[PDB]
This record gives sequence, C-alpha cells and structure tokens, in this order.
Amino acid sequence: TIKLIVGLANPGAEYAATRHNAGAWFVDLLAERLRAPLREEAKFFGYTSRVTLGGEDVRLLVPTTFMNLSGKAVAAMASFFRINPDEILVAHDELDLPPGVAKFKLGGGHGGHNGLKDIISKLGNNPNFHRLRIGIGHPGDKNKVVGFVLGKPPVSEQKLIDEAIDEAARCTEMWFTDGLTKATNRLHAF
Amino acid sequence: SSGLVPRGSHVTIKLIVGLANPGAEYAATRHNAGAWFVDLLAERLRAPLREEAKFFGYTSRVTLGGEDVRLLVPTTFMNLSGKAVAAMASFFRINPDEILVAHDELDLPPGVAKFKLGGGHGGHNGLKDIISKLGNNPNFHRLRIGIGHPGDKNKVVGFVLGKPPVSEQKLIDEAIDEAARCTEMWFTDGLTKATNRLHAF
Amino acid sequence: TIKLIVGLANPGAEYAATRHNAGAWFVDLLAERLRAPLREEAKFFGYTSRVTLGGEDVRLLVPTTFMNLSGKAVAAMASFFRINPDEILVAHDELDLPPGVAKFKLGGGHGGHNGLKDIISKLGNNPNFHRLRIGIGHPGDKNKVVGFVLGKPPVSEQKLIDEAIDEAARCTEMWFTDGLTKATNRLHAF
Repeated sequence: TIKLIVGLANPGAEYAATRHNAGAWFVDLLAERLRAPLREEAKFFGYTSRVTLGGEDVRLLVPTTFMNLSGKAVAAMASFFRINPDEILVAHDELDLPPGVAKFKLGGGHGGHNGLKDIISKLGNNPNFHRLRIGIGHPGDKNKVVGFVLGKPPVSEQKLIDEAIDEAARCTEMWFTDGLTKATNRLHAF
Repeated sequence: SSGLVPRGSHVTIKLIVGLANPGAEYAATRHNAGAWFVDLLAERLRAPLREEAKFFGYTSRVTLGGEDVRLLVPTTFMNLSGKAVAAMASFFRINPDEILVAHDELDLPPGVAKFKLGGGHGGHNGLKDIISKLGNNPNFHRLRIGIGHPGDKNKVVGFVLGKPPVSEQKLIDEAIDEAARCTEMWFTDGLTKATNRLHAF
Repeated sequence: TIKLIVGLANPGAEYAATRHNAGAWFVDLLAERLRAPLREEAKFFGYTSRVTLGGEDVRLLVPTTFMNLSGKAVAAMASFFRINPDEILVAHDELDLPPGVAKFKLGGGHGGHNGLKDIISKLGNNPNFHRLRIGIGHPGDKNKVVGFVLGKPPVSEQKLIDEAIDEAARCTEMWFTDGLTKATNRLHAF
C-alpha cells in the first residue's frame, strides 16, 4: 500500500521541460486528473497535494530542493506523516529504458540517478521504496549525459514519454479498486 | 443558447450540478458533458472544484451577482448522482427550482445547448436518480448539452461512454462556452450588465 | 527590479475569453507555473497571489474592477506595500502589435487602452511603470474596435497569442534568477 508519491525534478522555468523532470511530469499529470494540483509547502521543501485514492489519503510531492537534495524533502514529509519507505513511490527519469516505456520496481540500485542516491541516503540509508522508472533513453557516449538529462527532448520523444506517463498514471488510478468494485461501477456508469 | 425562466423575486439559482462519472477512464466521454460545463464555469470564475466527501463529489463556491452560487460535480457515478445532489441541497436548504443540472443530451446535436425547467428524464439515468432522490420532484433546471444520437438504440452505451471525434468536440465546446457565457448573464440584471460593458472597455 | 506584476482584464465568464483579458492570461500562466494561483483579495479589488522570484517577493494581481477602473486596484496594492511605479509591470493587450508578438516597455503612451489610462491617473499621474505589450492585432476600421477587444479570437490567433505569452512568461521568470543562484543550482541539478 502507498501513502506518498514523489515526482523527482529540479524547480524553475529553466528545467521545467528537461528530461530530469520526468518524475514531476508524472505526478503533475496525476495531480491534475485527480483535481488537486500541487501548491507550495515550505515545511517539506517542495510542492505538495493530498488526494483520496480507494478512500485513503495519498499525498503527492515534487521537491523544490533540486535533484541532488531530493532526499531532504522526501525524508521531511515521510517522517511528519510516519510513512515507511515501502509506502513511498518515487517517479524518476530512467536512462536504462527507452522513451515510451515505463516500469515499476521496489528497492534495488540507484542506477546513477543522483535524486535516488540522495533519497536512499536521507531515508536512513534504505533503498526499499517503490520506483516508477520513466524511460528517457541513452545519449550514446557516457559524456553527453548531463546535457542529455538537462536537455529538452525532441517532439517525437516527448510524444512517446507522454504516452508512457499517461498509461502509468492510468494504472495508478486503478490500483485503488478491486475488479468487483470496478464492475459494481460500470453498471452505475450509464 | 436559450430558455431559462426569467429572474425576479425568487426566481434564482443557488446550486449548479455538472453530471459525470469520475476517473481518467471516463473524463473524456460524452457522459461527462455536464462536468465539462461546470469545470469551465468554475475555471473562468477562479474557483476550481476541490474534493468534498461530505457531498460525494467535487465542489466549489463562486460569487454571482453578489450571491453565493455553489458548483458540484458528483463523484458517485452517473447512476447515483441523486445521492450527492440531495445531500448538498439539504445541507444548504436549497429548493429544486434553485438547482441547475447540466447533462449530456442525445436529443440535441453537438453544437447546441438548451435550458429547461422540469419535465422528462429523457432516458438519462443521472437525471432519473436526481428526481427520485429529491423526494421525487423533477422541478429543477436543466442545461441540455447536445451530444447527438448514434442511430440505433443499441450502440447507445458505447456512445455515451465514448470519446467524441475532434469535429464533434469542437462543436460541443462552443455550445458549452456559449452556455457558460450565458448563465453568467442570467444572474446579472439588464442595467448593471450594460453599465459593465461600458467600463469593460 | 520588479515587486508587483499586474495582468489587466475584466472579470466574469462573460469576458474571460476575450482579447482584453490578454494581461490576465499572462499573469495566470505565470501564477500557475509558479504554483500560486491567484485567490480573491477584496482589500485590493482583484485576485492576488505571492510568489518568490530570485529570492525576493513578487506579487501578482488581476483586478476585478473592470478595465476602466484598473487604476483603483493597482493603486491600492502598490501603496500598501510601498511599491514604486518603476517596480510595477503591467501586462496588457496591444492593438499595435500582432498576434504572436509581445514586447516590454517602460512608461510612454497609453495607446488608447483605457486600463492603462486609469492606472496612469490613479498612480498620481505617472506613466513610468513597465508594460508587457501582448499583441492582439487591429480589426481594420476604427469602428469594430470595441467588439474586437471584447471578442474571443479565432483558434489560429489564440494559438499565436499563447505562444507569445508562454515565451514572455518563460523570460519573465528567468530574468529573475541571478547568475550566482543560477550557477549554484546547476551544481545540484544533475
């Protein structure tokens, strides 16, 4: 069960469009579709919101700490509400998967992503939280990497990431009902 | 866009309900036409709907001709719309003839919208439930947003629960705009309105 | 330096979509991107919000006074916070520039726009505040003008105004971060 969903990013018009904000992209989609857009909450070093999913509180966060210090916010908020690492879902860009693919995982490696690195550290050195890996691709040589994650993707790629993010978001909504509630409802929908 | 009763002593609207089904699943479909409308109003009036479990939907408060008007979109699912409408209306002691209920309409085509007081539920289950749950009283205002007919009485469910093509959407959005611009005028009086346009330049 | 940004418009569902609200369109975009949408504040006769730009308070206002009396609100607020005219930025529709163009200026003529007229007057007769001129175009003859500004533009034009507004808002926000905060961020941004 999930009590907090964190979308990793760097704040600012400067970065808003870049590949590193993929996580935010996802949480902002969720947020908008669930009708509670993230507003500033300095107490947790990001922008936050509260929704209700399957009749329980789920909280959304996008840290305004900058990728490096994501940990700070994630830690802050999770302790305030006494949420365990395995109840946290962290959405991030992923160089290992391609545009148009997204995947879930519990724990495991930080795969070179500094936002994750810090979250492991600041969560008392515990990598056992859920990740949503939003595929962005590899630039080819290990050199062009920083410019690549801190770069805006071409329309063709954006088209593909948006689709993966949509589907991921769609699935998220659906976690919170069981097949028998989900059929109880189609008979009410019409 | 035509057909509200003219304003007066009472006559007057305290609650606007935009009928729909909740979920990304249905957000886009023809049945959410009502919500589409209320959301447009809400956004233009700068008070987007936020969750309020007390009334089983999303709600917001706006100010129109200096009077509280409240907006509701039920998260109950079309079938049980009544539950929410009823809940809210009793809490605020609002009468049926002060409720305006916006819905998709198979009788009118994309691009047309019309107002009505009372009368038939025209097969729409959302309305059916509201009449029932309001102590069996169909005397509330409706905004009929035209969506069209799929032809045969069979493909109907898929049609209302379907997303419309861009050509149709374009047309529904225009009607909804106009309606939302319209409702606005209905609350205003003839003299303040004109005087406002005068200052609006 | 800028302490208050005003986006000129008329309130109501009636006008929300019209060419006169171009100012509001801009401030609302800023506001939304900065995650502090404008809420009602009767004290200043409009909707207002507070953001933080380059670590200083910037305030956003969209007067609910109606174009004609825009001054009233601009004046009220600016005095409450002791803001000078050259620290006010005022975004308005411009019949001199076309759709898809936007431009900044300090002071100068009111160019027929009544909203600016009243602001000059109500600011103790002082035209020395900054303007963002969002281009909306000319209807041709000096007659159809009122219907034109109080009209909704066709999609083709809207598409173009939104692009200019976006750009303006991207620039506006970024002209606020200094090089030392900019540089300090990239350090953390990857």
